[PDB]
Amino acid sequence: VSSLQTTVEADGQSSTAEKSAEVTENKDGVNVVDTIHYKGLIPKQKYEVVGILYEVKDGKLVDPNKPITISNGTGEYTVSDSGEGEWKLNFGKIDGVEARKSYVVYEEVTSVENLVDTDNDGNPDKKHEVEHKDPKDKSQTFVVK
Ligand SMILES: [Mg+2]
Repeated sequence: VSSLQTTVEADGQSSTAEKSAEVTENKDGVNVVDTIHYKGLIPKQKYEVVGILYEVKDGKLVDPNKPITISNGTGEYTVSDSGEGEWKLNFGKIDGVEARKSYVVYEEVTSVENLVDTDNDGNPDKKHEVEHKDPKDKSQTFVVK
C-alpha cells in the first residue's frame, strides 16, 4: 500500500493543497521543482522518477498527449528506512510556460528491482509502481500571470 503527495515550486513560489503558486512569464524560462512526499515505498530500495508538466484548465489536462516537459531527475532515488520521506525532482528552467495559463506536475515512481510477486511463485516478477496524476491538485499546480 503506497502513495505520493507532491508540491510544485515555480520560480521559488511553492504551491499548497490550499493555494497554487502564481508566477510571471519569465522569457529565460520558469524554474520548476517538484517535492515528492512518498509513503509505503519499500525501505532502502532504489526507484526511478518520471515527472511530467502539463497545461491544465479548470482541473482537466488541455493536451494530455503533449507534455510541456519531462524530467527523470538524478536517475535513481533511495527509499528511507520507514518507507516514507521526500525526494526533490528538478525540471530546470522551462520554456513555453505562458501568461494566463496553469500547469500541473504528474509523477511516476518505479522500483529499479522486481519487488512485487503477482503469481505467488515466491519470486518478485513486477516493479513496484506508484503515481500521482491528479489534474485538480492545487499542490501540483502553478498559475502564470
Ligand atoms: Mg512471481
